[PDB]
Amino acid sequence: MAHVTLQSLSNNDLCLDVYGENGDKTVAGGSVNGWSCHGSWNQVWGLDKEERYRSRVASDRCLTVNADKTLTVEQCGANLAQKWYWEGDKLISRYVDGNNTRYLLNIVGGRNVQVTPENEANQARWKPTLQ
Amino acid sequence: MAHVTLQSLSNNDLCLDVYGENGDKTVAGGSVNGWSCHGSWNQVWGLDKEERYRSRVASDRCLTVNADKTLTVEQCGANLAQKWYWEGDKLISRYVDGNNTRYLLNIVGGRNVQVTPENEANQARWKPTLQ
Amino acid sequence: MAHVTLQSLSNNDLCLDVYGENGDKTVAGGSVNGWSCHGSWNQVWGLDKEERYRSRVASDRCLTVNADKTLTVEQCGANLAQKWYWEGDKLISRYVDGNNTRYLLNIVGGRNVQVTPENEANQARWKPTLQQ
Amino acid sequence: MAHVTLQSLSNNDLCLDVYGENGDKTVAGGSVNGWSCHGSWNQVWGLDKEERYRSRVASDRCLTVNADKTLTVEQCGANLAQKWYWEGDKLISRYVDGNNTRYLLNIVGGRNVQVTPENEANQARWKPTLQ
Amino acid sequence: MAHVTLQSLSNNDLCLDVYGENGDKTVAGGSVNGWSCHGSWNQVWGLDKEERYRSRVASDRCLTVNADKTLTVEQCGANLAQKWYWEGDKLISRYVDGNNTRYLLNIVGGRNVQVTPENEANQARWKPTLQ
Amino acid sequence: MAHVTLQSLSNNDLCLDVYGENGDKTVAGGSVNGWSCHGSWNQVWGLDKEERYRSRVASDRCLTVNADKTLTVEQCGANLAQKWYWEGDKLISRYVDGNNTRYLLNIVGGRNVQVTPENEANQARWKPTLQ
Amino acid sequence: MAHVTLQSLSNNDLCLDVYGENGDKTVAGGSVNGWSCHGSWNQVWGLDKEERYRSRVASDRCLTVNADKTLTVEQCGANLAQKWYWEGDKLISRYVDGNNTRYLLNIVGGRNVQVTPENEANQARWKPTLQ
Repeated sequence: MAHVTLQSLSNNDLCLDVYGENGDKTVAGGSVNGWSCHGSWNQVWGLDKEERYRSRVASDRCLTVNADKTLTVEQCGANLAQKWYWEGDKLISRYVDGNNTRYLLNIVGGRNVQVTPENEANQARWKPTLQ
Repeated sequence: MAHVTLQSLSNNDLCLDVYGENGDKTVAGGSVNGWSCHGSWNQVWGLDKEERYRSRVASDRCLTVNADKTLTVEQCGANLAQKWYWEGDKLISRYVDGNNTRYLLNIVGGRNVQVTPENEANQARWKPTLQ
Repeated sequence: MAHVTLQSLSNNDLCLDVYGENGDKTVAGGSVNGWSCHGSWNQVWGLDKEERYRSRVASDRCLTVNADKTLTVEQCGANLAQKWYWEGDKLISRYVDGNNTRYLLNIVGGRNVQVTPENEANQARWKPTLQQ
Repeated sequence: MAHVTLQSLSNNDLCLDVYGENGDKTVAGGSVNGWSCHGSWNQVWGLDKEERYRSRVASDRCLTVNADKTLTVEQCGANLAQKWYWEGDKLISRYVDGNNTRYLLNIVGGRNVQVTPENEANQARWKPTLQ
Repeated sequence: MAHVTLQSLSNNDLCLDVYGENGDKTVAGGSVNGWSCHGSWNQVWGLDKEERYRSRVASDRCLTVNADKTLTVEQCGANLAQKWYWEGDKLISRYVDGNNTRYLLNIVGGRNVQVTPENEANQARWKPTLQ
Repeated sequence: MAHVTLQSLSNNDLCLDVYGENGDKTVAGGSVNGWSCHGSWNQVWGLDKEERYRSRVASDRCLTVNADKTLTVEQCGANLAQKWYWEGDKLISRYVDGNNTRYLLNIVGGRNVQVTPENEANQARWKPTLQ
Repeated sequence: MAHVTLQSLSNNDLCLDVYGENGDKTVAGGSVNGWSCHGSWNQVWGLDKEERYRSRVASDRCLTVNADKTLTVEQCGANLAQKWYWEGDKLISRYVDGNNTRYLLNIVGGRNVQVTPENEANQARWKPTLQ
């Protein structure tokens, strides 16, 4: 499995980053957001066979769309909220809800990263860069 | 023959699942519906040379369209009600009748999966996922 | 030569079947029509190098378009009435007449199978199915 | 050579046949026309490297266009009247004359085989059939 | 170098032929025209690396367009009047008239062969035929 | 990493050149512009795996887009202002402003080289030329 | 590097030729124009890795577009006036000026060869001919 950083092409310096909770980057449920690119383990990801982006912070930590559209790392499972696919420079969630929309990895406000409905996603360009 | 789970792309966690009958998942005539994905034997399927989806629950259990459009596993024979083919993420039965329509594998409410006329099949996206 | 059943995709369970004459499935001139699929010898066919569909019921029994468009098995010869080719799931006869049309293998009601002018052949999907 | 019968696809049973003349089928200048297919040597042909159809009745007997569109077998030479090429199921002569047309092997009426101007050749389908 | 005859497809029996001068086919400046095909050396040609058609009559005898558009065999040189190329069954000279006219090998009457402006080359089909 | 000069195809003799500061071509912050091509160290560049153009003048000197679109060499980092990619003879910056504008390496008068919005870039052809 | 003559396809016998100055074909600044083709060293050329056409008359002599659009041989350098590329039978200079046009190697009357704006280049067909 190929390990990558996920760098925004919509901001001159922002990578997808596991913040964690209270200093601990390895915890299940740890927050994921944007940070300046440095390429440490908490900015490294790998796309597995089940379309999940696994973080290098620890075993069994997958990138997860939450109900309020924020991102965390969680135990890896079958839910579409953990499945991701690329179309060009767009990184798209398989998450479904009642809105009839695809949700895209997106910077919404300043440097805050979440998923955003396709028709609203103004800063949604990304590049997977081999580590 | 590749063994797959049949996971919905229209529901965040539903796989095609042999419920069985009377607690026994191996029984001829057992019911098929949807369930949280766990990838056990009663959620593993293989498409054979005759376009039948064989369940891994036991020998000679093929996914079958019933007269009322519910699904079961039955002994494998020649009927078109046991034949399936893919078009993109749609899984289509070869079953024919007088209603000028193709029937698609479709979630019809809750954890219930049946086949539904094409023009009405709104929860009908699937991904055959190798195991 | 691949041995196949010829199964309908226009009927939930129908295979091209040599009925024969008076119980004998092997006779020249025997009727061919539809039946539930079972894969026994009178439902097995082979497409030969002359584009004929040879039946397994006996030597020298080829699927034949008759003048009235019904199907029988007959001694194998050169006639276009015995020549068949595929386009997708359509099985087409090389038979010619004065009506400017191709004739397709077609279910014409119940278990009756005949050939039908292309533009009117509405139950005419088939799958040559490798014998199991 | 690939030895073939030349069977019509415009008639339920007609092959290109050396009739001959005097009952002798080997004679130069012998007539060629249509007959029910039987694959004896007077219906077997081989296309040589100079695009001539050589009959198996005897040595040096090529299929030849005459100016009145009738067909014979004649000694083999360089004339375009003896050169043939395929376009799909059409068998076309290289013969030229003042009528600015390509001539196609064709059943003119009944069982009468000649060559015919392309725009008039309505029974001109053939299958070169391996012996 | 493939030795060929150059047979017309516009005439039922005509090959490009070195007439010579007074019975001698090998003479420099010898006339070139058409004849019935027999494939002797004065009808055999080979296309060389400089796009010249060399006659098999004798060494250093190239098919040459003259200013008056007649054909001869001459010593081999660099002039475009000795260069030839095929487009389909057309055999085209690289000769420049200053007109932007392409001159095609063409039968101009009886057994006379010359090159002719493309727009009016009415008998200019050829087949290079392996010997 | 292949080492190249970046020679303009929009000016008869201009190469991308580190001017440096006070004759010192090695300084961080040194200006980059155009000069006649000579291929000394301050005209040699290498594209690295992070898509940065590293100058040969000294270690850790990457070609950098500034906020006013002028070019310098700076310490190498992760910022898009230092990332470049080719499309034919165009060398495109990943630098982001608000406008969705792509900025191209472009001559903007005399020997002045900067990045210019794609629609305006009239002298933006370049050839990466092996040393 | 393949040694070629550059022969016109727009004139029946013209090759690109180093005239030199005063009988010396070797001198820097020597004139280049058209001549009957003979393939001596002053008509032999080689396209190098920098897209320069080097002449065989002497070392370090490249075909050079001058400001007045005449051609000479000069010491080999980086200028686009010495760079050449092929598009079909067109030999195109990389020379740029005020006019937004490509300049093509072109016969401009008699044996005068120059570069001409593409739109007006009507004797500009060439064949690089292996020696």
